[PDB]
Amino acid sequence: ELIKEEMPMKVVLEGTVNGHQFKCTGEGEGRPYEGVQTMRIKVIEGGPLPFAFDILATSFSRTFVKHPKGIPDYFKQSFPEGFTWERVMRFEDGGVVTVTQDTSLQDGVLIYNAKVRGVNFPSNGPVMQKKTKGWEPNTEMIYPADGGLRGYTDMALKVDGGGHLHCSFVTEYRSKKTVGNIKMPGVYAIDHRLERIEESDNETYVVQREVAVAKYSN
Amino acid sequence: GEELIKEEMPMKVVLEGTVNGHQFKCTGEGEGRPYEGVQTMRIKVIEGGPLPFAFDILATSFSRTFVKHPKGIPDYFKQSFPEGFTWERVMRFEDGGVVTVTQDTSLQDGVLIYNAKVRGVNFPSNGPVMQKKTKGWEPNTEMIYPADGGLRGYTDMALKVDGGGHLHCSFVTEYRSKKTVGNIKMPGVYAIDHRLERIEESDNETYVVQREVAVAKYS
Repeated sequence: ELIKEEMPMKVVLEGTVNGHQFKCTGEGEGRPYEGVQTMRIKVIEGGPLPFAFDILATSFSRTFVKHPKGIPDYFKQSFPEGFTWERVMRFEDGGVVTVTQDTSLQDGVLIYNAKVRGVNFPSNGPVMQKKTKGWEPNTEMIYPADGGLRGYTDMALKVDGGGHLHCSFVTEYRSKKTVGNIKMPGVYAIDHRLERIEESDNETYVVQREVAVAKYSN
Repeated sequence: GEELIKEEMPMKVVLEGTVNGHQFKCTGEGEGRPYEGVQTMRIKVIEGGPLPFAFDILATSFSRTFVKHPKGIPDYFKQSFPEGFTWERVMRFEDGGVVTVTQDTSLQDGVLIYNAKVRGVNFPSNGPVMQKKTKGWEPNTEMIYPADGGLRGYTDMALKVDGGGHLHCSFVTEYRSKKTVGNIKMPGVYAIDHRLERIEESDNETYVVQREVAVAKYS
């Protein structure tokens, strides 16, 4: 109900990848009930990144998922308190990313605060060499748990040449709402497509749009 | 498949890896009762011992063939023979430690052959694991979901710490049959109660004996 038909965001993401420190800010808007959102991102410190921005792209938004009538919306129900998500991204080439994020709501604005630690990226890998060309459309599996959701996607990062780099994404979503009932969903699936709209100054500025739609699985 | 899994089976295991850049190799021999859900492993750290970390984070990577399945729950694991199955796991500790695991289970001349590669990273130097202040895992429940011909396993584990605390760890496991031709009867959602217990250790944990009880039930 505090999640309006049109909602704006402000995001701050910081971390280390291999040893390289950076800080990013974003502002954006979208239609949480239609499942669309756009983000304007700046690398404000440590830019240009000596690695593909694609490994950060997925860490800038699950409030903006179109849920059919019959699938309860864990994300939208989490307000005003919001929810946290924790992710491990396991790259086939040996790279690992750990992500901690806080989603909150302040004065009608969604506030995202993400911390990121990447380690063991092959210095010769496509990521550290910036030879990546975006993520494939994909589907995330959602499994309920004691006061939370578990998220699984086998993701494919496109490489120069037309190869893919395999990466398992696995996420813990947890409401910060501890009192009052959330209606829990069963298992379902979220088709998500993230597309880069625009980049400049060696990827220190990026515009991206995500379209996400929930569906019945089993 | 289920015919090749006898009421007693032995196993042999190689486990190799790196934790926070420290390299090691472990071998194991053991045996168990797959339909009763009991198994025992005698493990040796044969290279890079004593480990500058708690064996407990490796313990859990040394066996789902040995899970007591009631008649009504199809046993994905026993059905996967003689090809056997692979499992892939992420263990995230609340204190930042992360372990990535790849394992190959195969059957050779009536012996189960385990091969595991382990990659630990971001264990805090001052944390209970790197400080070897752990006292084994709590009994816990794994949720099993079917996923496109494989299974996904989710446990929220608790590693006991010196002084009565716990270090909390999420486990995600992708299990995948190497049986590509032939049909496997897929289970629905179910649960596995699993208790891993250290029986015996010596020589600064370069020799460890552990037993696991694992029993499937409806969810």
